[PDB]
This record gives sequence, C-alpha cells and structure tokens, in this order.
Amino acid sequence: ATKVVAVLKGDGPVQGIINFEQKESNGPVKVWGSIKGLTEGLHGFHVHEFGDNTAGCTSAGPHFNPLSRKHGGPKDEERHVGDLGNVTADKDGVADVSIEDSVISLSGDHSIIGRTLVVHEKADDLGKGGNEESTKTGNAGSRLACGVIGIAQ
Amino acid sequence: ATKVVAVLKGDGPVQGIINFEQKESNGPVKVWGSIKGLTEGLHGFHVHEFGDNTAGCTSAGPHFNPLSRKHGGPKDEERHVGDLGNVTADKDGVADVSIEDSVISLSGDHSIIGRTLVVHEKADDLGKGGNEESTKTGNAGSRLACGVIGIAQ
Ligand SMILES: [Cu+]
Ligand SMILES: [Cu+]
Ligand SMILES: [Zn+2]
Ligand SMILES: [Zn+2]
Repeated sequence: ATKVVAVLKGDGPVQGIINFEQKESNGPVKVWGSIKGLTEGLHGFHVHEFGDNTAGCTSAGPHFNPLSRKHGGPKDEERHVGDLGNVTADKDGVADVSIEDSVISLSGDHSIIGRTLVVHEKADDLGKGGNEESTKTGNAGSRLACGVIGIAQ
Repeated sequence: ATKVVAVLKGDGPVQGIINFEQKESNGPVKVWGSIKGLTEGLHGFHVHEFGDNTAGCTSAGPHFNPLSRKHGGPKDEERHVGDLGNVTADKDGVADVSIEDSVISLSGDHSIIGRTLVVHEKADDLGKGGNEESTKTGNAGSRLACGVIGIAQ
C-alpha cells in the first residue's frame, strides 16, 4: 500500500486521525492529521511495536524498534524506527501534525503497517535525559490515545 | 510476523478478540478467539480490504479481494481472499471461533495485516443465494463489530 491511517482513541477526551503516505518503496513518509482533547503543550508521538489493543494502549508494547537501537528524536542517527518526536497542542487542546520521516516505512523491516500509533500525556525528551529511562521511552509518560495503523487505499 | 490480532468493537453490544497465527511462511493460518453479544446462529465473518476506521466499520470497504473473484464460502475455490464464512453464536450469543484457512496470509499479496476483520448481523449465504448480492457480499448484512488486524507478540 501507499497510504495508511490510524484513528487514535483512548479512555479520555484525546482523539484524532493521522494519515501516512509513501509514494515510493524507499521514499519518505508524509504524516499529517489532527488530535484534540490534549493539554496545551508537547506530547510524545511514536509507533509502538504491537498493533494489539486487547488492553487499551498498554498492550501496544514498547516503541517499534526492529534494529535494536536506543530511543531518540526523529532527527537523531540513533533512534527507534518508531520515534516521531513530539506534537504540540494549542490552548484549545488541538495539535496539528505535519511530519515527514525517512525511517518509518510502509514496507519491509521498517514497515509500520499493523502496528500502533500512540500519543502520550507528557513531552518526549528525545533521549537526551540523564537517565536510562530517557533512552527507552523519552519519559513521555502514559498513553492517552492510540490506534492500529491500517491500509487506507 | 507469525501472530496478529483483531479487537472487535461496534456501536452495539457485539465485541470480541480474534487471534491469527501462521507458523510457516506460506502455510495455513489458525484463527481463534471469542465474540459475545451476538444473536444465536450464523454470522458473516470476513476480512475486509481497508484497515480504515475513520467512519466506524463502514470505511473498511468491501471484502478483501486481490484476485478479483466472486464471493463464496471458505472451502470454495471461487471466493474472496477474505471470505471466512460464518461464525456460530451459541444460545447465549457467544461465538467461539476456531478455524484454519490457507487462502488468507500474514505475508505477501494475500496478507491481511493492516486490514479489517468484520462480524455481521446476518449469515453469509456463501454465494448460494437467489440474487445478485449473494455473489457480492453473501447478503451478510450490517457490520456489528470490526477491528484492524494488527501485529501481536
Ligand atoms: Cu509512545
Ligand atoms: Cu464482511
Ligand atoms: Zn523510542
Ligand atoms: Zn466475499
């Protein structure tokens, strides 16, 4: 496929639709959409390993990391395939997403199809924190909303 | 990879979890789980094309049909890749699913990862109905619950 989508939903007011499109097999991936119900400010944003929603967002597992790297920002050489940094909400709780990433993909080892997109309660420290946790999750906190990444076209 | 799962949710009481497992590259897929809240009897059960939940189960599109064949039963040579026949709910409206299928797959062009699993209101006539719709959707009717098929641990 060249186009997939994830509909984020959680126990709370956080919700949104995120689109992904990749025209070429080894080309970049455009990510866009909106999320509401968020507190003003930054929020972690990543693709998690499992597209398993049997237990809310917690069953999505850790960050998608097929290359067994350490957590990082989307622009850091060292990073999980699923690390998409942070999204920002405005005073009304809305965050407009517009990302372009070259690590995630819709085919091969880096394929995010069938995995989960998650938006966190707090900001992602991009893996620069003075603690081991920062190198695993970025200390972004709990998962407010998530959705399985499915084929849309 | 070899294990995927789908959490079925709808606007009504119908809900459940269905697991899929494919041990060998191109071998058969074991499908099992449980669904509750259904009326007693048969119920259409298919994999639909899109894992698009932007409009509930309606955005899932039609039955997954890469080979452009007509609708049928799982044992038929002529059928949609996504045609998994019917599931049977007991007197208490619980359908214990347990079947194997070698048409669907967790890899390749027949892969159902990132697509949608749907449970219907009525029974799938396996394409033996006396009308045109029968060879299209088996007349299974409305979509009671669905879920995008995602990668499981
Ligand atoms: Cu995350
Ligand atoms: Cu169906
Ligand atoms: Zn990470
Ligand atoms: Zn069909």
